[PDB]
Amino acid sequence: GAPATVTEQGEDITSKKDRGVLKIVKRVGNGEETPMIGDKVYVHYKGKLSNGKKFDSSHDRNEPFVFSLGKGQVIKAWDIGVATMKKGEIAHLLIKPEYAYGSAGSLPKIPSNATLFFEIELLDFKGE
Ligand SMILES: COc1cc2cc(c1OC)OC[C@H](C)Cn1cc(nn1)CCCOC(=O)[C@@H]1CCCCN1C(=O)[C@H]2C1CCCCC1
Repeated sequence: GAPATVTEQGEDITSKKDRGVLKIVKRVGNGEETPMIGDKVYVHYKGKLSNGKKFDSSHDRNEPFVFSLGKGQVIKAWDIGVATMKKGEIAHLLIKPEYAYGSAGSLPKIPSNATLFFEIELLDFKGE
């Protein structure tokens, strides 16, 4: 599946080069700019536990998910991953627990030491 493909092909976009956050670009975006810390960011996403016991999709709300980048309002993997993305880009992220919910997890929704996958489409980003 797409998770395995990210294991196999994904670029390690972590600073420590610990394979914590792996990325494949599925559709290239537009322009040169990627978002800065503080930018308001609009996305569509689908997320799941790597083994598929919980699935979550902004498409089910029929509206974008919006967050301020780099403020830790989302898991670290997103702050790192969305920061690499161009407007219009769709990317797959595979995320080790250290960059998601860790040893503690987020029970009952997310177990301890969970690996997460997401598909993310960066719709837009605008200055603070
Ligand atoms: C740990 O709790 C959650 C995790 C996740 C989604 C959660 C959630 O309950 C707060 O709610 C789903 C709800 C319908 C819409 N939504 C998203 C968020 N807040 N409300 C953002 C919450 C923080 O989530 C994240 O940082 C990441 C990246 C942004 C998108 C949501 N994220 C998730 O971790 C998801 C989980 C993905 C794997 C499958 C289970 C949900």
